[PDB]
Amino acid sequence: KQVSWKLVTEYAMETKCDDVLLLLGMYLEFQYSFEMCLKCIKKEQPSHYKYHEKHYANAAIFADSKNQKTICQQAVDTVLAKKRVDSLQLTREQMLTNRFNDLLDRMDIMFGSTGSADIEEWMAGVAWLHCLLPKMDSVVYDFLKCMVYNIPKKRYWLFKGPIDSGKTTLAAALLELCGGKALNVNLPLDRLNFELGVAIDQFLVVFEDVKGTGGESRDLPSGQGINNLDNLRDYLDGSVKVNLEKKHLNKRTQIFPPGIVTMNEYSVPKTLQARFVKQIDFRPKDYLKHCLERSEFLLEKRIIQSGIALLLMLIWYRPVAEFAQSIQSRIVEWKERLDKEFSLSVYQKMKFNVAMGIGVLD
Amino acid sequence: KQVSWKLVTEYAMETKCDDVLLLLGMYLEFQYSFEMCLKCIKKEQPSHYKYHEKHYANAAIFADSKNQKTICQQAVDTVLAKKRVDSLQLTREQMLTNRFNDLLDRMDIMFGSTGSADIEEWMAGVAWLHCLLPKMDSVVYDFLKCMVYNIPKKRYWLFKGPIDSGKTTLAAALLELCGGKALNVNLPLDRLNFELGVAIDQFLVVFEDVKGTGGESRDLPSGQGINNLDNLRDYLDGSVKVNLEKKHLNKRTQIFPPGIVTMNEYSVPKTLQARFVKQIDFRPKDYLKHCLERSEFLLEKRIIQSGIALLLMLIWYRPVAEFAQSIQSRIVEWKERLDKEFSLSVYQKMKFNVAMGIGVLD
Amino acid sequence: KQVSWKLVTEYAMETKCDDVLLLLGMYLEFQYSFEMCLKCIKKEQPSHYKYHEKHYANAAIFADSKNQKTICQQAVDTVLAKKRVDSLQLTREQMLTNRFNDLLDRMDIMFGSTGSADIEEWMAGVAWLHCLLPKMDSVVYDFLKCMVYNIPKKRYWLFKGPIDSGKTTLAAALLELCGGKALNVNLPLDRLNFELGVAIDQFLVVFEDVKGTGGESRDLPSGQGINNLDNLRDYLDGSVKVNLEKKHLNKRTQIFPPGIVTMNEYSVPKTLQARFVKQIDFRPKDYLKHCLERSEFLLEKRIIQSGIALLLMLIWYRPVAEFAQSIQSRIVEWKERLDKEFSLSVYQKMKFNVAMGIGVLD
Amino acid sequence: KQVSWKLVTEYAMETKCDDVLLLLGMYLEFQYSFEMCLKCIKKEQPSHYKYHEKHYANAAIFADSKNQKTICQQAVDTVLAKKRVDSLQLTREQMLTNRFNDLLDRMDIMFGSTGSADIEEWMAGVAWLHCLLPKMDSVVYDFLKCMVYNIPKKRYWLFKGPIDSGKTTLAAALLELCGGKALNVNLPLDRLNFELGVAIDQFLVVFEDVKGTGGESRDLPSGQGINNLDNLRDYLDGSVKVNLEKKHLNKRTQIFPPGIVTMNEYSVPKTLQARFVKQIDFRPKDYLKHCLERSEFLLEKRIIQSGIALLLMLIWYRPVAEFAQSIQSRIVEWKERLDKEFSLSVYQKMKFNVAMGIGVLD
Amino acid sequence: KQVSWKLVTEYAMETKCDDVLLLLGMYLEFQYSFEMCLKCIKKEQPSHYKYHEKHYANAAIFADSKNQKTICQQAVDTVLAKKRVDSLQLTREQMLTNRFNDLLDRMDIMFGSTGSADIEEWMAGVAWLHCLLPKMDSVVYDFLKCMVYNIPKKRYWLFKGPIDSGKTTLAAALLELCGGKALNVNLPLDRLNFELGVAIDQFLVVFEDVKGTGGESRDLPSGQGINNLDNLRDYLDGSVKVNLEKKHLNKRTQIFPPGIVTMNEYSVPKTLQARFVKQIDFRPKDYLKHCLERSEFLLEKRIIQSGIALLLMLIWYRPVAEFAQSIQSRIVEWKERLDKEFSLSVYQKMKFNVAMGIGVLD
Ligand SMILES: Nc1ncnc2c1ncn2[C@@H]1O[C@H](COP(=O)(O)OP(=O)(O)OP(=O)(O)O)[C@@H](O)[C@H]1O
Ligand SMILES: Nc1ncnc2c1ncn2[C@@H]1O[C@H](COP(=O)(O)OP(=O)(O)OP(=O)(O)O)[C@@H](O)[C@H]1O
Ligand SMILES: Nc1ncnc2c1ncn2[C@@H]1O[C@H](COP(=O)(O)OP(=O)(O)OP(=O)(O)O)[C@@H](O)[C@H]1O
Ligand SMILES: Nc1ncnc2c1ncn2[C@@H]1O[C@H](COP(=O)(O)OP(=O)(O)OP(=O)(O)O)[C@@H](O)[C@H]1O
Ligand SMILES: Nc1ncnc2c1ncn2[C@@H]1O[C@H](COP(=O)(O)OP(=O)(O)OP(=O)(O)O)[C@@H](O)[C@H]1O
Repeated sequence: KQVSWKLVTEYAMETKCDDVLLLLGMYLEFQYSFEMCLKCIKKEQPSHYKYHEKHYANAAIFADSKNQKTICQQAVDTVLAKKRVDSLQLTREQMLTNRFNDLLDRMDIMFGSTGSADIEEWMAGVAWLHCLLPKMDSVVYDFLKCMVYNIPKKRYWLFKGPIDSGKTTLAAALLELCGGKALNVNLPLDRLNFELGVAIDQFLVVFEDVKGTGGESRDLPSGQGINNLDNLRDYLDGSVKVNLEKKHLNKRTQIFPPGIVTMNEYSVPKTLQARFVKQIDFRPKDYLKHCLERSEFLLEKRIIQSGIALLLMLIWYRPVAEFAQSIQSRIVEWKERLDKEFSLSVYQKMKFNVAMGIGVLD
Repeated sequence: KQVSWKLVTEYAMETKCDDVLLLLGMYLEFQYSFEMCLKCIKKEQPSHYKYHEKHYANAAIFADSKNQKTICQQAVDTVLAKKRVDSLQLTREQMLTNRFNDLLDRMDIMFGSTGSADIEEWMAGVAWLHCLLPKMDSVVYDFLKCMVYNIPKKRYWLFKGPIDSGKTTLAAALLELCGGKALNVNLPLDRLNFELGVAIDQFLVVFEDVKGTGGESRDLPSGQGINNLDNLRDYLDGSVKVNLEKKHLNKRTQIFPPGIVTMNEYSVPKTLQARFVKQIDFRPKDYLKHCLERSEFLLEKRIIQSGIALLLMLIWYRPVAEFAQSIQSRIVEWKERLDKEFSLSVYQKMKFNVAMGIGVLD
Repeated sequence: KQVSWKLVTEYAMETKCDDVLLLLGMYLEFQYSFEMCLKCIKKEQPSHYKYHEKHYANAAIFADSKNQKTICQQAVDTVLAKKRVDSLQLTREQMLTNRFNDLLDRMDIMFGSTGSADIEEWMAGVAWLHCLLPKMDSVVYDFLKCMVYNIPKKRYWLFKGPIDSGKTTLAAALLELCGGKALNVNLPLDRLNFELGVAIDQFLVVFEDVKGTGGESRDLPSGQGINNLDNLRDYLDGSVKVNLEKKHLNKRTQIFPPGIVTMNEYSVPKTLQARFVKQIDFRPKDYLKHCLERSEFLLEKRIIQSGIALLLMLIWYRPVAEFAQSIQSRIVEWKERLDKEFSLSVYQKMKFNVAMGIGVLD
Repeated sequence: KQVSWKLVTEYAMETKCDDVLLLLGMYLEFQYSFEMCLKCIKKEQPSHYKYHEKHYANAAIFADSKNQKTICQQAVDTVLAKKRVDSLQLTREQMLTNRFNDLLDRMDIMFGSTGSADIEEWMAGVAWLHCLLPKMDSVVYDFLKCMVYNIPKKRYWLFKGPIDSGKTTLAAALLELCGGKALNVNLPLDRLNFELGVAIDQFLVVFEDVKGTGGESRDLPSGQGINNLDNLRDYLDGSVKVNLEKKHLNKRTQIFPPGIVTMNEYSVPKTLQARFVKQIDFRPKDYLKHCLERSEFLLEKRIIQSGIALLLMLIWYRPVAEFAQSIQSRIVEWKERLDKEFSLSVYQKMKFNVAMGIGVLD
Repeated sequence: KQVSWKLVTEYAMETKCDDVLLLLGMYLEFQYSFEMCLKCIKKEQPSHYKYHEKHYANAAIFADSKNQKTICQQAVDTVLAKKRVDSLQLTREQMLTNRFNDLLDRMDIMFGSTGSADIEEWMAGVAWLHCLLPKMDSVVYDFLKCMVYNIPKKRYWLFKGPIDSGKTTLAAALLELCGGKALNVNLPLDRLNFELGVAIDQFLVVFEDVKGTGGESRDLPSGQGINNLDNLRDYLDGSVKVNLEKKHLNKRTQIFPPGIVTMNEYSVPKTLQARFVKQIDFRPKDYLKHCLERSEFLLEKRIIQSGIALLLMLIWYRPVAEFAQSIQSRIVEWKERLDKEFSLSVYQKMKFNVAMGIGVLD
């Protein structure tokens, strides 16, 4: 019998796989007999053991085929086609709800019976994040609500401050909570066109550590980053559709997404200042360093920079009414789990431990 | 049986779709059973539920096909070919008539019983816009005339007020009324070839926020936009037919379209200044800002910016005789529908609120 | 039955069509029934209504086909091959005779009863053009004879003078009379290879708006242009074959065509000036301005730009015996028609109206 | 009969071969009759004599085939697909454990009776290396742990010092021990995008000899290398995923791997220094130089720069319990062999010979 | 019957022909009857007259075939695959032995019964070459050893001195002896990437006449070669594998080969001077110039350029025991032939003639 190109496409759609070689590689693993499959018996990775039994008969015939990459390319095109349909037609509030449902699905597995992490350590993460800025939950609620409402010329937030201040730490967490991509505009102007092509159909972008000019009085090395941005004003404004590049494509036309710009304390033009609706002054704090020096499980597990940590913070601090009505059911269950496995006295103690510069679990 | 490539091309033309992945993604939705289709039950997106039953049989066979992107590329080529044929053979009045018809069809959808907006909020839009310039209604009709008559040299309009003065606000609204593209002449002259190539077959160009030099005493930052335009004089003049580099292909030959140039108050070289038929001196108005600070639904819904708002202004103010003969059947229904929903005192009350800087609905 | 590729190729040849999306677009229009086609009844476009009845059968089978763009690419290459053979094997006098024959076919269609032009406005245009330069009729024949004779390094003419002087108007008219292309060598050496890549197999070239240096005391801005032309001497001399280049094709070695250079009062280096046969010293004339301010149909209809006005002038001022013996038959029918529809006193009145700077038709 | 593409794909995965021409050439060597094969009789290369008999019948039919390169491209893509699966799903400890197994398999071949290597020269290498820096086996273990844990912003080590200080020697041995790629960031910005794309799916990267500025007071020539690294800060930080590109590919998005930077005593910006967790200052030593003048075999055989030498140092110095549990059985077997063939006093005499700057084997 | 693709591949293997058009052209010449081929009867070209009679029957079916360039590309990729198997699996001693075998095969033809060359004139060349430097046969042997051992960093030789000193003459002779390529790193810093890509799988690389800066006090013009070479240090050192690229291929990772740098008397950085294991200063000398004015056959037949002359020099001067054991038996037969056809007094008279600046054969 022949290969079913449809059954491959189902696997690609269900695993949301948009890399041709990753799809090829995993579909090849299914060729071996399911009765003995060691990865299935060891339960190693979700995207194998769920699917092998359904796909085995087709994977065996796929392994003989002469067209293997042409099958996978069509299957990957289908996943990209789905994403472009969704990006035009869904409301941004529903896109965020779709993103949260995937993050809650991760949280089920990580803290599950087949779990691999401790919820007490991740809540220690929340306590460290709440110390970084005054009214941390208000800032994160403002950020979500801004990215959902997407008001013209009030679309970008500026994160400013000296070295090792936590601006990247917060940006990276927001960039996993919301789906998005990072962009580096410190490169020269003639490559900039392909670089900005990564924003195609993305919900959020982060421009990381934009180098300025006039840094020499502060010992900061100068560069063209700030000057490249001031050539891109209409990409920031979002009033008009802009023609985004891609390799092996024509220009493709859309509103370029909202985002975060991070920089050191350079000067900024008035023309560029008119685009940023909000500015966050990140401060180095000596006591926050002394905590991490004793509590390194946070960084080895990448806790304080993951989007799962901010979702746990929103589950703790915000009312249920500010989640969209469909996900309120799952959010309520998670509030009951955090009320079960902690107390307010432990959480108040954890914040005190961080502020004292001792170990959070002390 | 085989896929009908003809039926796919009918959907592509009926939905005016010229992106290959978008056509692919939407056509795959039709493979599911029509009797259960939740998107049809919700009547959510027009270009789904009008078509599913007509195309369902062909989508079941397309789902098994091994040629999916090959089919859709030819369907997209057919839509692109129609647009080129039109661009050579239609008169500019027919093009603008076909453009107004498309807008009017969207007005029927937005303000219907399946509607999503209130026509008062958009007539509030007309009241806000009419304050921005003296006699806005007549400046629009002069711009429309100029783009239809396309007289050599007498082709471009210059918008050159100070910062944050509404030049983008009017430019984006005129851009959607007529159809066109924004172009980035501030990017590098060795790739500007592939930027101007976006103007192939288009009706308007807007050259967004052209940077000059010599404004630095007034804090205006330097850039090369003005020097690039002063190299493109034959493109602006529109006497001769110029050569446009369509990406990955050899050049097209055509008259580069008319359009709007937006800039801050830099100096313009005398050689370039002659290319502009008329100039608009925008300014900040503090009362107009405070009106928006209260009437926030105007910004959130993009009401002050969409071409539907200028068309409602044209429907309200101008004599029916200024519109081409085939749309006069539609305009007069909308004139009756506008006089039905509004009194003149209410509209004067809107404009009075704008001049006082209070909310337009107050 | 099956698609016949010969029939598509014949349509492309007869319409002299060399763009693939344009050929695809028009041939698709023939798929509908001939008995009721509005386009065939309205007589809108010649290249439709002449051809639908012949091709209906093939266009119906073409709409079912899966190789549509493959057929059109071979058909366009047949038209491109024909231009290659002609430009290698014809004499330049026969090339110009072929070009005049094509323009007379337009004149038949324009002034025949299905057209829309008024010949009184075109002969007013002839009267207006003759005032732009002294002895204009001699100059056109001197330019034409130069392009037919093509003596080495005596191949280019220089159009020079103040801004707003009609040099582009006359150059664009002379271009349409001859054929040819415009090139903008103010675009950078970073891309200049593909710019001169437009001159392949052309009869005439216009280098538009060439920027010099050292014009600041005359308020002229500087640029690269004159240094690019003075780097391109091997192209302007035309003694030897030069390796012209266009993307996704090999270089083709040929003699680069002769042409017109348009510039303001920049300095021209002594090495470059030795490439020009003669210069024309344009300057503004006040009466020509006040004439166009009133005879405004000239600019709107582009009458002073079109080569049809220059050809109607050559019909008026030159002997029959300057034209080739194959075309003299048509020329005498047109010469009779201009006497039958005018008089000498009417033409004298038109020129005097231009000299008075009033409306030409008065 | 016909070619089995499955048998080629087995050989490609067996030999872990990812160059298409290399695979093609080696598989063609199997076409000749096995009964007489000179390379098999001579045992010259494992990847031949192990595999010829299994593959011969398929190679005989493959040698007739008209599609040979297409077959080999599918076989190579299957091997890149495997690596793409491993890099996303394995732990970094498993990756290193797998890599050590590959090196231990080479040691069995090198020091078998079929192999050419002499263990005394390779242990002479270990003695020399342990003199280059204090506590070398602690430094190596610390580095290996740092690469496994991959802690954000604590990922890169800086090797600094004079000319001929041994920093390249030690980096090359580490780079073989845990497989990675060397990158040249001294070339201009416009080629960096392709060059940085070599890091896709690699465990480790080394930036060799990055040129700075301000060296001229110390005879060191300036370059842009340090400025380029100061633009790439987010690649060094590794907090967020960056967009990496090959030629003729779309981008791959991943965390850019940990690494080593080697440089001479140019100044480092304070923004860049914060990315480096540990700096090693190398120094020239006369006894090491004079020793290498006498034990020339070390340099001819490339012993001091090979990862096998560092693995031998780890086997001799580190406890078994520091190695991963699944290879402790192999390490114990090698520890027994080393104590069987060396005393400590032989090795202490080797180190004394090195400190004396006489020949290691004296 | 059909084309045997295997027989075309055999011919490509036996002629080492790795150009697609050359293979196509030569194989097409076999289609004519071999009974009366004049190139065969005149024995004009070995790659023809040896092979025509075997391939005639296949060339007749090849001449009718429609896939001719597809057959040739597979045949050429088979030769390229053989080279890449060899460059990894052979020892560098075998590579040089294989190269010397190929030169000896030419020499037997050149000096055979169909020989166009005269061994007297070529040994006149050996006499001239041995005068260019002291102890030339030891310089040559020291070079060969250095290339065969390829010791890290001790890899490159520098040829330095005034114009017309013979440094290119010796580099070209050593390049034809070993095989390899010449690279011009004076070309711009971006084209440099594909220029260096020519080194893939090569044995030698020769960098020709690299420009320094700061020589205008001694009439030597500035350039960028020495600044570029100081950026390529990791390629010269050969400690690490480096990334090499060809157009429309991704990078090949290998140790960049050893060889020779030729330069006039510019100053060299300490950083680059540390890479060179030996420097030769060449001085212009009058007697060699006056000899060549009378010994003109040397330049015309390119005798002093040729690796055949250096091999003849090694056969004359060096012991047999220095050559590899498999080639030694051919070396003995060539030593006998030189002692037969030259006495010592003939050769010593030639060296006296060179010193006298008279004709070598005088
Ligand atoms: N506010 C803070 N005060 C002190 N230490 C901090 C703070 N925030 C983060 N850190 C420490 O500094 C490390 C780096 O933080 P991070 O990269 O987020 O800073 P950044 O200010 O965004 O840096 P950069 O300017 O280099 O982009 C963290 O891993 C943590 O150990
Ligand atoms: N005439 C005006 N007076 C005051 N505020 C204005 C005016 N026009 C627009 N606004 C406010 O300024 C915001 C930005 O308007 P807009 O982008 O059109 O200005 P611009 O002058 O074109 O900007 P830029 O200087 O950035 O090119 C609007 O969203 C509105 O809030
Ligand atoms: N000789 C003239 N005297 C006065 N007005 C003129 C003259 N020639 C042209 N014009 C006016 O100037 C407009 C522009 O003409 P055109 O583009 O041919 O001028 P040009 O001198 O070639 O231009 P440029 O200075 O940009 O090279 C015309 O449409 C007409 O209205
Ligand atoms: N510590 C040392 N002391 C003396 N000589 C050394 C030392 N280390 C290496 N060498 C010698 O110098 C040669 C080059 O070593 P290597 O290339 O590793 O040095 P490096 O300091 O990294 O060089 P560079 O500054 O040129 O990049 C070695 O082959 C060895 O002969
Ligand atoms: N040692 C020498 N003394 C004088 N003339 C020489 C010497 N060697 C070669 N010649 C003459 O100089 C000519 C050029 O030699 P060659 O090109 O090898 O010199 P070069 O020093 O490498 O030159 P350049 O500096 O131009 O690269 C030879 O063909 C020969 O005629």
